[PDB]
Amino acid sequence: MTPEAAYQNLLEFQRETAYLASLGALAAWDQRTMIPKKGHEHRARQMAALARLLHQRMTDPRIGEWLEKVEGSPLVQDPLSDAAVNVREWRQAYERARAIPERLAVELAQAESEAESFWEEARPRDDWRGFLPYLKRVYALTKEKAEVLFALPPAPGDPPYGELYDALLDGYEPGMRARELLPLFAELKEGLKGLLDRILGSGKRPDTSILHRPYPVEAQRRFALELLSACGYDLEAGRLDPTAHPFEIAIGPGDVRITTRYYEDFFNAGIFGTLHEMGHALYEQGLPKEHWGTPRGDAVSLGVHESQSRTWENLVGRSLGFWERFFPRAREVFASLGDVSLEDFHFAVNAVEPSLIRVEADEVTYNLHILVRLELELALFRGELSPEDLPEAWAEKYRDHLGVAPKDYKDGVMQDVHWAGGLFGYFPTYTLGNLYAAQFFQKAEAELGPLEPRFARGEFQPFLDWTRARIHAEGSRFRPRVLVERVTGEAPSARPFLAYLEKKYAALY
Amino acid sequence: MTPEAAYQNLLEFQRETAYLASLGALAAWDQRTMIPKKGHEHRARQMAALARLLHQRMTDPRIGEWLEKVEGSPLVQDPLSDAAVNVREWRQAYERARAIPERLAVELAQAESEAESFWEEARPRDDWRGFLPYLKRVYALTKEKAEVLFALPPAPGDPPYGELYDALLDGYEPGMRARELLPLFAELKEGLKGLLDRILGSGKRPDTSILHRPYPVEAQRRFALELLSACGYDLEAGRLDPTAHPFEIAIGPGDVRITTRYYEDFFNAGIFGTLHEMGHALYEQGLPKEHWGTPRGDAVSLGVHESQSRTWENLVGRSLGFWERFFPRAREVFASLGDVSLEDFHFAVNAVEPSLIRVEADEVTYNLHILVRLELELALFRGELSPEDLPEAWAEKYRDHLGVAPKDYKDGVMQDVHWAGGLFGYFPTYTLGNLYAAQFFQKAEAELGPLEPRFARGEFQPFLDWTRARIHAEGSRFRPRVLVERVTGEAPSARPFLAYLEKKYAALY
Repeated sequence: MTPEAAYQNLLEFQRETAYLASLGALAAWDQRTMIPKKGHEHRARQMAALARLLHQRMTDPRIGEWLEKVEGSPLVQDPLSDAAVNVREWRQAYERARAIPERLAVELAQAESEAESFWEEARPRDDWRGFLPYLKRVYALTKEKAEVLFALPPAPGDPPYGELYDALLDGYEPGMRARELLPLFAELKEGLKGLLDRILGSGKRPDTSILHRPYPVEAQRRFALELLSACGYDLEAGRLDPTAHPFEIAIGPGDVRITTRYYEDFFNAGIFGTLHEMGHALYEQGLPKEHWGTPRGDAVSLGVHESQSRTWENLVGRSLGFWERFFPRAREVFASLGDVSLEDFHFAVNAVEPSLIRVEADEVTYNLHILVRLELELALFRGELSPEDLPEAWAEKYRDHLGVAPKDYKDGVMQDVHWAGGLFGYFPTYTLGNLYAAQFFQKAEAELGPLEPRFARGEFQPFLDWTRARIHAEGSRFRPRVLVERVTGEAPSARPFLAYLEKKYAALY
Repeated sequence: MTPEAAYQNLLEFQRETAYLASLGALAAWDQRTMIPKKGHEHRARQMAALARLLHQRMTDPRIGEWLEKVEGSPLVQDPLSDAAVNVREWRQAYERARAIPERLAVELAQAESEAESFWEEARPRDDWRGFLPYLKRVYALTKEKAEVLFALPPAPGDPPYGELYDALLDGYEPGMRARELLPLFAELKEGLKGLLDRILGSGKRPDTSILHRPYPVEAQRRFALELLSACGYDLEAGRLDPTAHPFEIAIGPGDVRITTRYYEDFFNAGIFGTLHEMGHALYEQGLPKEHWGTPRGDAVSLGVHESQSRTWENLVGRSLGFWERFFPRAREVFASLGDVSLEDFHFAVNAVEPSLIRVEADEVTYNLHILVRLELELALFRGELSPEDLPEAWAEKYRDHLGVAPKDYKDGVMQDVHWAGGLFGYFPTYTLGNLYAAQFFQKAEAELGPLEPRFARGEFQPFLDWTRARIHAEGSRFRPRVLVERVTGEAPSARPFLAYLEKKYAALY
């Protein structure tokens, strides 16, 4: 067959798999939003049937046959062309999938699912003892998956693996290596320590009490919907619904949904939860629709995805400019803000404090939470730490990095579900998101001029369009590291982030 | 390979397909309820992607190999066994799937998707000239499907096909033929004609104006939810959502959903729409969960399904006892009813009047609407009527059967989406439903004693449990006609229904 014919069959086959996965995405969305209480068991079974189908498709030998027919042909001479990008990414995903033995894939998936299930009820019981076995099983299998992927060559163009852990990192942040991460965190950790010194020793203290007053949930929903359309989220191609844990899911072109958790006596959850998810949504809604279902039209990495969510949640959402625009409106919507000034409110929503729970941590201490997890993970995969000693290491790490230590498993080593889910080499992407968010922003202001005054006028479209043309439109055409460098002109760094934190908090504390 | 092993592989493979198909059900539910405005084009492509996959599974030659091993074996010696039931039905579905060319199924699915889309826009418009081309395509492809299935022997034990049309009827009502339908309709036509006359010459007149007063939609929802739980609908295994066209869909065990459509100025639609879909849902919630994804656990036919919906909407929902029980509540929820008596309200929701719109038709005239469609469909497939001459035939048919005819297309041949969706040989099942409902209800009262008093007390579980044990639990163990006879002891007849109507309206009018 001709290369064009092989490419088309590969294109059709691969998009068919994506359409099929998107039905799973809809089911996943439904499960966290509308599914009836007694429909969970059936849902799990639907997902498992789908998972088996998708796994079969992702390892179908024909993929390799067609690829070989296209690779090396004139269709992909230009590595930047849509065809070469798709073929290159398809080959890598194909190789990664086939590298993992059947039983390994089956065991790992089952272990994660079971660990997650037991964890859901174990954490509230502070039952580490009962949970450990499930965790070790997931860990042992993950280490095995990593050893297999580590013995194999990286993706063409990517740097060699420096250690087995890089094989896991690579899966979530294509091309990232521990030797590149470590120095970024070193810079970040030092800067955050210097800043926390100033803040903790400051006489100024925000009045967070204002954020815990009454905020009618139906009102929060209305306010959220207004901020959503104001920022540029297309409600004709998405929707906002309440859920236990906020998330964003893209079903397909013209259908990207977001959710948030509202608390009647906590303003932040519902509102910033919305802006956070909206950031992910804007990225998905910005991807080239004509390329949906192919690598060219896919988001490039978790780090870049998190840079878009943090950008709108924090760089935009907690900025003074943003609130000069929306604070008066919030004053009209929420009675609890009657005797509150813009200054007090803006200070309160940016309150800093070392705490125990990562998901609730403020901008400044947040990444210290990630550093803890990263160091623990490295020690694990380097054979320096045992799963049995996680609790002790965790408490000591927290005390050392945040100045506060857990008093139980519940709010300590058992707070996140990630490890139960087999998500190792995942946590660092959150930090990468914050660092990239600031780098992109610095470049955006240099080309568009200060954004604050525009936000103050409700002018978010110029900035949004910018992220579309420079980031969203590119899909997975470039490795995340290369994308950051092409847009900002500099390789990833922690400085723009630190510079951003310093300015904003120097003014607050 | 022993016959047991064959049956085991078949069961597992067929249920897997069931699970995958249920993802499509969730997509169809979402498409009519939560989908964003711009997500429709993607959803249609998702449906087509799933269809391609399912077709492959449904025609997998392994199904034939396994079926041959099990047929004639000890596993199916007992015709009423779970195994025999499933094997019999799987062979029939397998032969059907293989008979219909993949290209016809695809083209037909596309012709319907397009015909429906253009329709819902061409109906509000009196555009029949624009819709006709789309209808003719769907019709042409539907006739081809009929011809393919018609050239094949019917399912074993079923009577032979008497004409092309029966091949279509069989798909919705396994075993039903125009042969048995006509005598039922002639009977029905004779009975309805006379009752409508008595009602017209009647000096009693219902105050329908009451139903057109204001009825806050939120109050309507809260009221609907009360009726649902009070009747036995498990809201923890389902949900109620607004939609453009009320329907019900079973996602899986523990997840059966319904929808309705409220009109601020019209009581009936939202309330009786809810009860109607509930009857469908009660059936699904009553099917044997252990046999889900298996013929043995599937609903038997649209007629039996519709008998359940009309049972709760009318037989229960529009009865005197039902309202003696809930009118006081209604009186309390809606101010418009503040000055209304139970007798007047009950008379109102049972008002009879020949009209043009089928879905708005009353108990007595409703089936005449179905008669018109059947005669037309028979004329079309018998080659005695051309789709271009449907408007004229529609008018004539209506005047003769109902005494009133459409003056346009909007409220004429274009009122139902059915023909655009390719639902031919479907309408007759609505009448079987009303007939079966009357027959089922009769046996029920005989064995349970007068139900009016129980309904008056809100005691519906006994009647519901009866339907579960006698109808829902059987799944598709028996052909629909046999199911009716085994439960009621009588063959399908229009007399129990006519007896029901004559007794009810002789009292009202």
